[PDB]
Amino acid sequence: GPFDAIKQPNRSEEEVTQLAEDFKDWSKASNGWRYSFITANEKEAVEDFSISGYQTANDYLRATDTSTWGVAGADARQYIRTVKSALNKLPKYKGTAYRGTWVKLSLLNKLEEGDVLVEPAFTSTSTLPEVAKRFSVVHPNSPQRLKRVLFEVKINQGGHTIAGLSEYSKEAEVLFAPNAHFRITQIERTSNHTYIGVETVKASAVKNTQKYNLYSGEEVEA
Ligand SMILES: O=C(O)Cc1n[nH]c(=O)c2ccccc12
Repeated sequence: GPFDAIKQPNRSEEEVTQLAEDFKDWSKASNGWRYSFITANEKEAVEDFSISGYQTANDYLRATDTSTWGVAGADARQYIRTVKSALNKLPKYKGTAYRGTWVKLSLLNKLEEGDVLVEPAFTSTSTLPEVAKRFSVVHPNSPQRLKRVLFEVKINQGGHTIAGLSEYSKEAEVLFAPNAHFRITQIERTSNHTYIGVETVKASAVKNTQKYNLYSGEEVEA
């Protein structure tokens, strides 16, 4: 049953909450020597990323022209740099994670196994499909048709757990720095939903395939 971990009914609140707490505990217990260099500003930035910080950071990273942001752009650049610095001091996660989002139908209709998807913003994922699906429920106004997409992400690089610092949100969250690349390993289009299996890949390792910007739908040059 491909993607049944996503499709199937959700586990109970008790189980999902316990799994998220275990993941937070594991994250803290996995802090390494690099964590001893984390700063107060980095902790403040990561701790509030999931509730509000990601909204501004990801808009800046998706902006067509950042000179239009004025003074807020300087703040956004500082925040992005701080979160990226913090991430490299936090434990890696490898294994499977999940991401719910909305993607342009016009891009989805082009996608094949082996294509590479590039996320210009930070990429937020959860180890829990229940949490990922929560971000597939509504979208803001769009003149282009958007479709619900549930990603099953095989992570072998790039992902770091922020769950140890996210005291105020128990989402079992694994975060990627901006511009993360994901190679499609399987696609299913069924009952108006789209399920995509992807594997993390290093940008410099991507060769002789087609890259697409996941947000804009535009081709990304080799
Ligand atoms: O990028 C976003 O809009 C947030 C987000 N989207 N999708 C997810 O699956 C997810 C999981 C955990 C924490 C944030 C998220």
